[PDB]
Amino acid sequence: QIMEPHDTLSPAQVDEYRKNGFLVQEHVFDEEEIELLRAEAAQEFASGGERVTVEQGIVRGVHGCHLYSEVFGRLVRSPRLLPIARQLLRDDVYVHQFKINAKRAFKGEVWEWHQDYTFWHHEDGMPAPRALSAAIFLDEVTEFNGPLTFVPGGHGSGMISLKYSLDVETMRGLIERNGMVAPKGPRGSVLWFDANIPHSSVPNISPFDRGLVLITYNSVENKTDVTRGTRPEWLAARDFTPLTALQATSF
Amino acid sequence: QIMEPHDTLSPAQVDEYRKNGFLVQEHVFDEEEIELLRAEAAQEFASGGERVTVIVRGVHGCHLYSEVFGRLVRSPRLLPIARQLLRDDVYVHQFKINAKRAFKGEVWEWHQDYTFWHHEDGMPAPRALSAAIFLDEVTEFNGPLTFVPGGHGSGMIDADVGEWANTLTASLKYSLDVETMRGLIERNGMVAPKGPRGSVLWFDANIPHSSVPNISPFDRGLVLITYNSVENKTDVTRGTRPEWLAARDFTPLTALQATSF
Ligand SMILES: O=C(O)CCC(=O)C(=O)O
Ligand SMILES: O=C(O)CCC(=O)C(=O)O
Ligand SMILES: [Fe+3]
Ligand SMILES: [Fe+3]
Repeated sequence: QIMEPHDTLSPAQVDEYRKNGFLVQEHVFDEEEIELLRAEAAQEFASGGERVTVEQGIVRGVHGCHLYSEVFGRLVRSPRLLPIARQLLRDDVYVHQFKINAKRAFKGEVWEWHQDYTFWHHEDGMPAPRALSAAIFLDEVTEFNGPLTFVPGGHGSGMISLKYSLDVETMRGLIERNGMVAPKGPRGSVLWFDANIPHSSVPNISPFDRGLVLITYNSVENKTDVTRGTRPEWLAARDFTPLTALQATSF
Repeated sequence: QIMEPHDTLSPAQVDEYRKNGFLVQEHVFDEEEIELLRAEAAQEFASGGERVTVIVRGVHGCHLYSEVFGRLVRSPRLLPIARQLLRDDVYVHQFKINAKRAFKGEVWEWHQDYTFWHHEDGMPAPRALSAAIFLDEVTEFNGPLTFVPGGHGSGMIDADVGEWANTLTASLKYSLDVETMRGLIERNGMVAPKGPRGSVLWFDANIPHSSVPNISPFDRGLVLITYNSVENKTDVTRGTRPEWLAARDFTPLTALQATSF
């Protein structure tokens, strides 16, 4: 049995990633694959206990699933993901954080403008922004279902309801200089984005869900300092073993 | 402490490797690194017992017995390129050091490594490569590895079968005939890539190659690491060699990180 040989990004892709701070690959996973993930996500929302996050009673978010779900443990080692994380971080990699964020049809909240790295640096002791997130589209992402929205190029000046958010004025400057972009794509796409890229999102006014599986890969050299770490393991990993790719076996 | 971020080949370098079947990177390792490797090689020649072939001709399997060599094969100078060219996680199928000393050395008849690994070890496909670290400058005169460029583009070429293969004999179990070769050479030519001490020569599992005697006052030490795709792991059921010739532990390799020791 055979996995397709590892595909990596082209130089133009890598360049576009580094310059914009994000990149969309369309149609990485097929419908049946996405449906397996959606089904597993539903189980995790149902069984995740303290790892779940609610609509302030509908389970809207879950953390750490790759530690508790075999499906999600294998997803993070997928040959569609791991080789690109290695390529873009230029190292062996591990999962710093895993979360699933669902914005249900006609539901959802404003996520204020923030940089993930600010949080990881201060709360988890991540020493440099040598990390990224892969957002898997469980549903088509459109103008109207609360897409992640970024400042392109905004990762490039380093680190500027949520504990750390970016004020009116610091954001105005960024946006005046760089603009705002909400990347779109079909179900099964992957959105790669820099640990330090500012982003925000709005409620979903569409009649369709917007589920995202968000895998944060970190460089092994860039491992967090667990002595300055606050959070439990399902928020901020502590096992820095380099991930290996899944191979095609008989089961 | 910091390892330089992993360097991979440019797309022009990859294209040249896939077209020619080989590629040289100059000056990968510095002098001091090379000297560490040279001293460990001398330790392996002295202590390798049955793993040495005989001047001492070469030693096999050293990454399983030497910590220095076990680290080398995980080097961030090597591993990320092996993964990139094989499009997979990788492991070491075989590790050898071929001495070839000054004014000495022996003819290495024409062969394709994959012919051996396929028949002797049960390698299923040629999704493997070798990285040859130059312990000494490689010149026209010290018996360089020589290739038919593009000669890997037709798979194994039929070979008369001694009866454990060992690439470290003058007389090889699977050589290519003066007539099979004449045609190949006529058609594609011959190239003996050169380079400074510390360079790495990458070459395809299926590229035909050979070398001649060293006629120089200069040794031509090579550390040859054969990386195989994890998916392409050998069938240990049809394997005929000990582990120090053909690996059986297919664990994916991870890159060395910079530690305080
Ligand atoms: O799902 C969203 O729209 C925002 C999520 C986000 O940026 C985060 O979890 O850091
Ligand atoms: O060291 C040499 O000259 C050639 C070695 C070789 O091709 C092999 O060992 O398969
Ligand atoms: Fe975020
Ligand atoms: Fe050979």
